Amino acid sequence: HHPCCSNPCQNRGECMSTGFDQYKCDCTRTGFYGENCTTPEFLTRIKLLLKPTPNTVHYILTHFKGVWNIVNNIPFLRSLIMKYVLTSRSYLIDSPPTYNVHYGYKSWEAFSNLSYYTRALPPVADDCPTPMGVKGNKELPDSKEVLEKVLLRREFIPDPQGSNMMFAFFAQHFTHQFFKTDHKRGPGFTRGLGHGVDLNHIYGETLDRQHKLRLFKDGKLKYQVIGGEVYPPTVKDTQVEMIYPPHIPENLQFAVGQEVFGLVPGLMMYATIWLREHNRVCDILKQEHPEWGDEQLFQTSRLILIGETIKIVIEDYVQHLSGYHFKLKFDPELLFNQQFQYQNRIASEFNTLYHWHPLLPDTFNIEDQEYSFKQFLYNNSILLEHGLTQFVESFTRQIAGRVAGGRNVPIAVQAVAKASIDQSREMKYQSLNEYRKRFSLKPYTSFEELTGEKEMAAELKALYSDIDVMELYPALLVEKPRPDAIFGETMVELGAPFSLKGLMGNPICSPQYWKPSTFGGEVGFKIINTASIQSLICNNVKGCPFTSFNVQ
Amino acid sequence: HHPCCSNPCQNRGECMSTGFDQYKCDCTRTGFYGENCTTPEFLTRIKLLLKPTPNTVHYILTHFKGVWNIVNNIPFLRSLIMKYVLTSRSYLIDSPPTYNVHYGYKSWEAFSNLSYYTRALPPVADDCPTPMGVKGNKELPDSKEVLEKVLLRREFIPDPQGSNMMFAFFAQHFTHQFFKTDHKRGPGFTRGLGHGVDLNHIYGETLDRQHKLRLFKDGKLKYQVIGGEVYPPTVKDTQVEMIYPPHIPENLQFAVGQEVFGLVPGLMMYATIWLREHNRVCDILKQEHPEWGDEQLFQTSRLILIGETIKIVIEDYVQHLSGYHFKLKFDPELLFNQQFQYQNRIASEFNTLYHWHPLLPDTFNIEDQEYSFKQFLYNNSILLEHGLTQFVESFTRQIAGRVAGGRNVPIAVQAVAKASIDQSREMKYQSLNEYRKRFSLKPYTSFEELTGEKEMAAELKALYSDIDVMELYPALLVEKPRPDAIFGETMVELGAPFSLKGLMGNPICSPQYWKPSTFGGEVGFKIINTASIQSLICNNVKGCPFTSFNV
Ligand code: COH
Ligand code: COH
Ligand SMILES: *[C@@H]1O[C@H](CO)[C@@H](O[C@@H]2O[C@H](CO)[C@@H](O[C@H]3O[C@H](CO)[C@@H](O)[C@H](O)[C@@H]3O)[C@H](O)[C@H]2NC(C)=O)[C@H](O)[C@H]1NC(C)=O
Ligand SMILES: *[C@@H]1O[C@H](CO)[C@@H](O[C@@H]2O[C@H](CO)[C@@H](O)[C@H](O)[C@H]2NC(C)=O)[C@H](O)[C@H]1NC(C)=O
Ligand SMILES: *[C@@H]1O[C@H](CO)[C@@H](O[C@@H]2O[C@H](CO)[C@@H](O)[C@H](O)[C@H]2NC(C)=O)[C@H](O)[C@H]1NC(C)=O
Ligand SMILES: *[C@@H]1O[C@H](CO)[C@@H](O[C@@H]2O[C@H](CO)[C@@H](O)[C@H](O)[C@H]2NC(C)=O)[C@H](O)[C@H]1NC(C)=O
Ligand SMILES: CCCCC/C=C\C/C=C\C/C=C\C/C=C\CCCC(=O)O
Ligand SMILES: CCCCC/C=C\C/C=C\C/C=C\C/C=C\CCCC(=O)O
Ligand SMILES: CCCCCCCCO[C@@H]1O[C@H](CO)[C@@H](O)[C@H](O)[C@H]1O
Ligand SMILES: CCCCCCCCO[C@@H]1O[C@H](CO)[C@@H](O)[C@H](O)[C@H]1O
Ligand SMILES: *[C@@H]1O[C@H](CO)[C@@H](O)[C@H](O)[C@H]1NC(C)=O
Ligand SMILES: *[C@@H]1O[C@H](CO)[C@@H](O)[C@H](O)[C@H]1NC(C)=O
Repeated sequence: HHPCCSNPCQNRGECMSTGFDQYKCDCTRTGFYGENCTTPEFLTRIKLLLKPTPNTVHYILTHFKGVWNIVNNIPFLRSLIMKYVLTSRSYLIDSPPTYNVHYGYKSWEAFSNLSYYTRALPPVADDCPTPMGVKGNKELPDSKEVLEKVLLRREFIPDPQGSNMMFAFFAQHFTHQFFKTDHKRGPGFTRGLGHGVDLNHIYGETLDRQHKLRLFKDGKLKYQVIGGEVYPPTVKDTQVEMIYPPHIPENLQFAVGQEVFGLVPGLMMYATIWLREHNRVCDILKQEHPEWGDEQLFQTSRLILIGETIKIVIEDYVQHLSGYHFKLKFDPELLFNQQFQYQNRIASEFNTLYHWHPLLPDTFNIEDQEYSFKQFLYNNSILLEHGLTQFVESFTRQIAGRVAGGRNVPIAVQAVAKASIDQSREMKYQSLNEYRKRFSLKPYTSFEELTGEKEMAAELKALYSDIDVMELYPALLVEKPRPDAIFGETMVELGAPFSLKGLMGNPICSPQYWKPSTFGGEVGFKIINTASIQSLICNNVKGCPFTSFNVQ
Repeated sequence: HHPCCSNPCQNRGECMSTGFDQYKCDCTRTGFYGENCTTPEFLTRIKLLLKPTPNTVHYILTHFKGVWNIVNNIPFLRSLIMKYVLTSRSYLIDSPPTYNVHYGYKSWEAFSNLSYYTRALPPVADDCPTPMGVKGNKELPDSKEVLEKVLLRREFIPDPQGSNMMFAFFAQHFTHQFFKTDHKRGPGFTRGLGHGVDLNHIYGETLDRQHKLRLFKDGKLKYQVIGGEVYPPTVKDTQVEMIYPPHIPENLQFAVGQEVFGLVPGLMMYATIWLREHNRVCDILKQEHPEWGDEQLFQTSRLILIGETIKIVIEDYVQHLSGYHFKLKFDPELLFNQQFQYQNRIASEFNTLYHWHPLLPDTFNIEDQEYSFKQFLYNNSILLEHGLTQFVESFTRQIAGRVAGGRNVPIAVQAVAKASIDQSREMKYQSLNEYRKRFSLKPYTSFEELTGEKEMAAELKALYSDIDVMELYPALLVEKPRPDAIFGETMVELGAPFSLKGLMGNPICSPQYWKPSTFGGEVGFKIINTASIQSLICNNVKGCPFTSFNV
């Protein structure tokens, strides 16, 4: 078997076989040396002694509200702290990207082929004696057993951070522009070739789909008006392919950028909101530029909405998730004197960690109604019946589920949760502890340390035998949460660097793009730099209902 | 018409229409302000006070041979100077890229669509009163007249830098991996979706083609043996599509990564050499790694060859072009403490400026023969008859033409030269002087200043009227060359930033790739770092004939 199977090289050293039974570690720029890159250099030793843990930093950021109130209201300090936040999480992602499901060594095929998700850790070699390399049993535990024992919801566990359904559906809508698994090829392949925030879930992945969705007047997207309300156009009107069961009425077959968004009214709510936002921005730009044609109006509005998206994601969405008292800031300028690569490749593991199915409630409560999963799926008539105003009001008030802490995956989606485990295995993912080390975290030394409790930890000990072969996906959903938090440490520490790269790596954040003229002038630039989840709803939903990512 | 037609915004300021009859300039980060971004900020004044011109910097680098000999022998000083060379040429290229032939404004379509060549300057708007904007006549001079008066060769003008046929064919072979115009779509579109040094001209652009070219044993590429000599396989053997005239016999239809390389025997020479290089590196890696399979051997060899290519291009090719006494260095580590984007998009203007057809001789002289263009083209039996060793020996001694200085485009390729002008106009290229300012060069104030002589200048004045509507491409071929040099100022100052971006922008130059393990360990890494035009030939050509890009 491959001599690197045991993952002998530490501290980001790279393993290479040098014969049938021998390996060499490449310790270049790791700050360590010796056979396994475990002997620290002098400066590294001092740097390690001075580095606070993620849990300590989290503590500081979630306490001393008095201090953060001063910091937030002093622009120079806020920018300084945000610059720290951005740069500290930056160095953790390979960019240009390296490994993928088929390549555990760097290659031009892995670099150049955009159809792959990239990989933060190489796959376990095909000939390793155990699924995780050399540790553990010949087989991993039955995925159904892991699922039922420690993942499935017994009783609904609410998010103590107060995340609502506006948040849950934003997460699903937003991420599905870049997590678009090519099931025809396999779980390691993506259909989102833009690899980030390109708003293809609104505009379509291909030029052909985009043009079918456009009005070709005033830069606008096609639409219909049902009972005086603007909705996306239909499949029949556009010839835009969507996924719908055969029994869905023609006018309820809405066509949008992402083919799967007819799946739930929660996604269609946001699809409709963003469609309206695009056309509203078109109106503004037409007023500013009566001399512009349809093509420039369309393209400029798209860039503006990309900006709006990144703004909202950082300052509202991530802000909410973080629980920080410090106010995070979207400001591309903070990186202009820093070293940063304006590019991104979506990581398979980023997709995996983002399977936040515990967010889902047992029922979807709109107005006076409480809809089951069966009633809610593929049912746009619910959206039209209640209207967007009621949707916002109800979703803002409805609590979402806790993601970490265990046993909160709704039974309705048990198959999807099982698929996350099975596909992790197909893609030959390394263990939880290997991923912890890859992101500068201390490996867990017991199952009890992972969960912070006794019962689930005992089930996992009996299932897996060794903490060193515990798997990433199930660990993220059973991990002990931060105090009164939605997530454990591992979720935040892997998630945040991937998120940063996807957000700040966008071309619009680069110096040659981050200029008023890029966005049709100061008016267009202002739309971006003042966007909020509240202004989004206020501008595009009748009655301007209050909204938030938290129930409060 | 478009209010930006006159290109009012100076110093990298962006023009935007604000109503039918009005514009506004965006002066963000240009170091200037005011309506047209022409009022310098204080620090900019001090910068513009100290900054030497490209001409004086060239002088310094091409004189004081004694001082440079000392400098070249102190690694720290050599590193420091090479770092300056790299970083000064950096800020000039938009990366991530911006404009293209269809987009005079930034758009997601322009950013995300890799089928386009990008544009260093946006196209002139479709409704502008004159081809260049507002200046000059309603029509540009007949391109046939421009070609005949100032471009076409009378007497052959040899390159005073002593560039040879090894250099001319290397230039053609190397650049045709990233200049691959998609004629089906138009001159502003490319088939080279990797946009740089990916060696698709050896391995194929698509995975299907690569797989047809590969042996699937020992990481190797398919080949044939003719008279004990290794050549590329046939179209018949591989099912790899190539461009050949119908009369070319099956045995002479060589299959290589780039579809057009069978059309010129000098291109097939390098295709053969590099194919041999790949299989040689496979042999070396296989004895370093007896445990490795075909796939890893192949992929690692490709990466090594990409590194060899960049090494040779900087240290032999650009070195020769530059005429510098300073020894240029390929060292990715020089940028590790610098702000630099490891990405590239091929610019249409880079393609345009690389149309060095004055380089081509009147005849191709191999051994005792002198082949006309008609005899040379599509004729790979010449390669087989003479052999690679003779090709190298002959091409090493045969001198190429001077590119700048005017009147040196061989008659045989007059239609291609005319196409370069016509396609520049089709793509709505801005003027020579607009491009000069874009690259921090002073505009030319007269045709005489451009050419450094009287006769061609007078012809161009009669054809164009105003120096400010002179076109970029013909200007590069008629421009006053540097003293005893192959090129003038505009060629170098536009060419060098596009070049170093394509070379250093490659992912293998990034910190996570630039490590011995990426290349199979220290042996594979050393192959890259010791590669030269001479070693390429010596390792792969019977007899190890002597070679270089000069003489
Ligand atoms: C962000 C949290 C989140 C939520 C709230 C959510 C809500 C729901 C939901 C109820 C509204 C249902 C019925 C499903 C059902 C599915 N989910 Co999500 N999912 C979520 C995160 C994800 C992610 C991330 C993926 C991977 C997408 C991919 O790779 O295509 C996913 C994959 C899936 C897939 C298979 C991928 C595909 O074919 O596109 C199904 C089916 N699911 N999910
Ligand atoms: C770098 C120097 C160089 C040399 C030595 C060279 C040598 C030769 C040569 C003799 C061996 C012949 C017969 C040709 C003939 C041609 N060249 Co060049 N070419 C060169 C640089 C280029 C470049 C660059 C292009 C554009 C390639 C593209 O865009 O596909 C080109 C394009 C062409 C075309 C396509 C026509 C068009 O409209 O662009 C023809 C035909 N030619 N060339
Ligand atoms: C990016 O990587 C993908 C995975 O390798 C690749 O898809 C694969 O493409 C190859 C070659 O095009 C297909 O193999 C085919 O080749 C011959 C036909 O003569 C047969 O042996 C096979 O049956 C098959 O038809 C693979 O099927 C395919 N693999 C998949 C879909 O998983 C993409 O082509 C790569 N993309 C780019 C741009 O290179
Ligand atoms: C580098 O790692 C290797 C293999 O992981 C180490 O070898 C192990 O050493 C430990 C001692 O703590 C033993 O428990 C194992 O039996 C060894 N495993 C194998 C397969 O050799 C090696 O000692 C490490 N090298 C250094 C210099 O620390
Ligand atoms: C900015 O540039 C514009 C256009 O080049 C200048 O306006 C022109 O100036 C010339 C000479 O002064 C006039 O003859 C034209 O009538 C103007 N053309 C126009 C307005 O389209 C303008 O002077 C420059 N502005 C500044 C502040 O220097
Ligand atoms: C990049 O741009 C080109 C030019 O617009 C696109 O090619 C066009 O695609 C449309 C719609 O599918 C076709 O009707 C035309 O035949 C194409 N025009 C051509 C060939 O010039 C191309 O699809 C774009 N690439 C991507 C990935 O969207
Ligand atoms: C570095 C960029 C912003 C800094 C973020 C700082 C702290 C983040 C705090 C909590 C984030 C929690 C989980 C992250 C998981 C996915 C990221 C979601 C955002 C996205 O889908 O993109
Ligand atoms: C497209 C990516 C590939 C990069 C292209 C590589 C080489 C092109 C070579 C030369 C371009 C034309 C003129 C500049 C040449 C010599 C001047 C010295 C350059 C320097 O002192 O720096
Ligand atoms: C409720 C959703 C399906 C559950 C599948 C039952 C599998 C048995 O799982 C058991 O569940 C018990 C109750 O939570 C736990 O106390 C045990 O530790 C666990 O083994
Ligand atoms: C020795 C020829 C040098 C060219 C000097 C400029 C005059 C060119 O004259 C033109 O030359 C073309 C190519 O020969 C011909 O196709 C044209 O018919 C001819 O008019
Ligand atoms: C869809 O929603 C409507 C109300 O809008 C409801 O009457 C119906 O039961 C739902 N359809 C299904 C199949 O559950
Ligand atoms: C091709 O070259 C050979 C010399 O090897 C010569 O005999 C033949 O005439 C050439 N063919 C053409 C069409 O010029």
